[PDB]
Amino acid sequence: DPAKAAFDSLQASATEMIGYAWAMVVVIVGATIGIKLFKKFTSKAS
Amino acid sequence: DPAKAAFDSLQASATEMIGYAWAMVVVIVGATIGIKLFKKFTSKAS
Amino acid sequence: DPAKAAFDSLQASATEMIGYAWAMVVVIVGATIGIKLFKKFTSK
Amino acid sequence: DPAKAAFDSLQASATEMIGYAWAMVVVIVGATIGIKLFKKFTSKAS
Amino acid sequence: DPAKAAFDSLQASATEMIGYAWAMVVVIVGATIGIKLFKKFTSKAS
Amino acid sequence: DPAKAAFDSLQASATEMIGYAWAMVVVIVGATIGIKLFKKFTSK
Amino acid sequence: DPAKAAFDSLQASATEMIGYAWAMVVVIVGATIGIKLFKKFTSKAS
Amino acid sequence: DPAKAAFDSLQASATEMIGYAWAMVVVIVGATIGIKLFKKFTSKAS
Amino acid sequence: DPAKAAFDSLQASATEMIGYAWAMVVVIVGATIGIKLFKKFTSK
Amino acid sequence: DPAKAAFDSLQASATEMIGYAWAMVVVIVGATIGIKLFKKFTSKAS
Amino acid sequence: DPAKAAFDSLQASATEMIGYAWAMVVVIVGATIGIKLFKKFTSKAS
Amino acid sequence: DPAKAAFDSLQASATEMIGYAWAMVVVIVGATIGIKLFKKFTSK
Amino acid sequence: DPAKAAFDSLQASATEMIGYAWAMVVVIVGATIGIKLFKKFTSKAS
Amino acid sequence: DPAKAAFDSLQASATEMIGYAWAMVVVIVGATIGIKLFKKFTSK
Amino acid sequence: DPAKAAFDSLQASATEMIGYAWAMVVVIVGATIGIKLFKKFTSKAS
Repeated sequence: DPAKAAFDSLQASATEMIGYAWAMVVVIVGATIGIKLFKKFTSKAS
Repeated sequence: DPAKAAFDSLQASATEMIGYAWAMVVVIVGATIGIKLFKKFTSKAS
Repeated sequence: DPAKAAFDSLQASATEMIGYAWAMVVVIVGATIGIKLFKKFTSK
Repeated sequence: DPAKAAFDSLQASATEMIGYAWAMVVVIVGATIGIKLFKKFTSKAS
Repeated sequence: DPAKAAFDSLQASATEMIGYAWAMVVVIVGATIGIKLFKKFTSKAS
Repeated sequence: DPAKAAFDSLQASATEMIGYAWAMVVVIVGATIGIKLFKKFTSK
Repeated sequence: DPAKAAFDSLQASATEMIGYAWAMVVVIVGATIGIKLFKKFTSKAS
Repeated sequence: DPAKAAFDSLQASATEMIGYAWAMVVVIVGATIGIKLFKKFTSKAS
Repeated sequence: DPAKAAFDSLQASATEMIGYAWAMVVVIVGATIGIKLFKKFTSK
Repeated sequence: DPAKAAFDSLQASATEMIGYAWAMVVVIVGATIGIKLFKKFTSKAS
Repeated sequence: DPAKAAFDSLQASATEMIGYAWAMVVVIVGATIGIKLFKKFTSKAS
Repeated sequence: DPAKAAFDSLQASATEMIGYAWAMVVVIVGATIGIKLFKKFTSK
Repeated sequence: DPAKAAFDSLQASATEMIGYAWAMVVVIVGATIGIKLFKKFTSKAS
Repeated sequence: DPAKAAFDSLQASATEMIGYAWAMVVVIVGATIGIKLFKKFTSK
Repeated sequence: DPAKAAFDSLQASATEMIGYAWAMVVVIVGATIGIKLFKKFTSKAS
């Protein structure tokens, strides 16, 4: 079944890409939450 | 009937391919709706 | 049903995330109420 | 009428999917409203 | 006229199919505009 | 008219939802006005 | 002119649909403005 | 020239159709930009 | 120009709507200024 | 060059449309800024 | 070579057309990014 | 470069608009600071 | 390899366009940040 | 992996930008806290 | 086998082209996600 092998390869590659993607989100989401909290607390203090 | 035999083989093959395709959809849609929900909830709870 | 299986997975995942969120909100709301008390005690 | 049976099957499947979908919305909308009210009341109190 | 007969049959068949198609549209559009209105009103009243 | 039937259904559904909403807003506005009174009575 | 009659029919149908649509907007826009004003006045009062 | 005659007829027919099409555009675009402006101004004045 | 005719219609319609809006804003702004005065007269 | 004349005509028409469009923007943008300033000043006064 | 001659003519013609097309792009893109910037800055300065 | 010419035009246009905007903001900020002073002088 | 030269040309052109684009962003982003800070400080002062 | 190389470049770039941002926020927050102190010292 | 030889050449050529194409993607996607992140972070830190 030429098809089975090919479909299998594509799924493998896709899984790898999702891995790299999860990494990037954490870096950006981290930064954004960081900046927000600093600004919020500072304003409440004075 | 040389045609019955042929038509049956092609349907069998098609069914196999739809199986492989459903698998790939659940990997990709999973990822997409996992990045979306992360981005939403983090912001709403911070 | 190849769809039932998928829909069930995504609900499971969602439930897990709401749990982590209910945690984060209690840490941040704590802080905010704590800045607001101390400032009050200090300024008439 | 080959067509009638086929159209009927597709509608059946569609109805089922809408069912699964309504379930998911309730879980997410519940959470979102919950977090909002907590934050609102807390701020008004002090 | 062997052609009149044929053209009439194909129009009849077409009319039947548009009936089945209108049905499916009202099920799907219903669902979509029911999820949208839920999401809007809940947020505006909370 | 296969469209008239459909448009009528969606209006009916909308009317039902606005009813449920007018309920929820009176429960929440009640709470908010009740926190604001008690805090006032307490702090000059 | 087969075309003229057909173009005429399509415009007629379109006009009818716009009518049904204007009705729906009024019901939703009414509700939204209603909820907004109630919330605004209540907050200003106390 | 049997061709001049033919080409002239087809251009005449085309011109007629563009007339009917311009009419339909002004009915539909009208409606769309009437629902948009209603939704905008009502919200901005309330 | 089948476009000039159309563009003119849409401007006419827009002008009408701005008129209705300038009305609604004076009714709502009135109310808001009226709640703010009465509350003041009542609380130091 | 049949093409040159045709390209020229299309540009001419396009320029005219941009003219009509600039007019409409001024009417709408005027209104929006107007309503905003009235609301802002009123709130600051009392 | 009767073919060299022909291929050369068609390239010449193509070059002419890309000139007319670049012109049209600068008129339309100009307008679009002029309406966008107007709408942005006016709102941010009012 | 048929693109260089175009990009240059759009930057020129943008610069002109920022100029008109820096004007409008000084007229509006003036007004806002002027309402806030007068109200203060009037109410303890 | 006719292809290699062609792919190379396209990349060269693309790089140039990105250059022109970075310039425009700086002019607009500069302005926007400027207007924001002025408004913010003024409000905090009085 | 022609994708690994690309994903790595974009993360590197992102890290650089977050650095520049943490700078800008400390300059602006400084200013805001400095306007709020001086105004207070001046008005009861 | 005169066909083996031919099929092998065409695969070789294809592989070369996918190399050139991957290169172009990393230049363009780079630029796009560099303009986006600039616009986001500047606004959130000002």
